[PDB]
Amino acid sequence: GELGAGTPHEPYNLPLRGNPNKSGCHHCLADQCHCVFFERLLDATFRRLDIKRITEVSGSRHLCAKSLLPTFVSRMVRLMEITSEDTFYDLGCGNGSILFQVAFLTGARCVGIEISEHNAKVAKKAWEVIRPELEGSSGRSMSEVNIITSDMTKILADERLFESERGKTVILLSNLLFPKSLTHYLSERFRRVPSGTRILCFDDLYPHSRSVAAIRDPEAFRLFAMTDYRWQECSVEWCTRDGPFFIHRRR
Ligand SMILES: Nc1ncnc2c1ncn2[C@@H]1O[C@H](CSCC[C@H](N)C(=O)O)[C@@H](O)[C@H]1O
Ligand SMILES: [Ca+2]
Ligand SMILES: [Zn+2]
Repeated sequence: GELGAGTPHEPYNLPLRGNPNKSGCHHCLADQCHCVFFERLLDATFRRLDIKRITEVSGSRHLCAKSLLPTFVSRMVRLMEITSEDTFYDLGCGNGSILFQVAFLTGARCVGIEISEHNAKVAKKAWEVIRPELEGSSGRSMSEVNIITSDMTKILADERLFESERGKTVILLSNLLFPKSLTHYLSERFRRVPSGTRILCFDDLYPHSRSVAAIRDPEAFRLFAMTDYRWQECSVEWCTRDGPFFIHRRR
């Protein structure tokens, strides 16, 4: 039900419904969803936790931990075709909210990497509270959620990472406020992940809006199928309006 073409000229976009679906959601294509349930459960979890997310750090803009909201995640699970056989990596996982929802909706193994020691601790403690609640509410056992406290560059420096997954790999990179050197580093490293891997980014790893891009970087076009999207209105914490993001699929 997505509008547009997925090109720079006509990115894929999904207007909000005027009226809610059966589950109260204005965002999802499906008539039923879990977005409000996750909205409410996450808020109760973080409210009960004694340790709180550090959303911003004055002086270190790259540490900003504002969230992709549950409505964004429900759409992302569909757009990136996340299955139970996939492994989902949130590079910069913040409070872990994305991991918790992807695990619940897909059954995929979920790995978060976070440089903030405090927010990594928030994420780990929140998973211990929310997992039983998800499991009791749904009657299903949850997949594994592992939180790594590290600069992601130290983890990704291992060329063997991702390789055993045979492309059953989904990577989220919420890098709007990452330093350009980090996004550039990631763009080099992701050229070498296996075929089938799907990568979502906001500051584009492989800029492709200009006609000359395929002449400037033909390798990028040989290695990736590129699709442009607009995030839905009111689907990201830091902005009520829409904006661009990109999914790169390794050919
Ligand atoms: N080099 C690095 N290694 C690991 N995490 C990093 C990092 N540089 C920035 N980050 C983290 O990346 C996060 C981006 S905010 C994204 C939060 C979550 N993934 C969501 O989308 O809702 C921040 O928490 C910040 O601390
Ligand atoms: Ca490789
Ligand atoms: Zn929904």
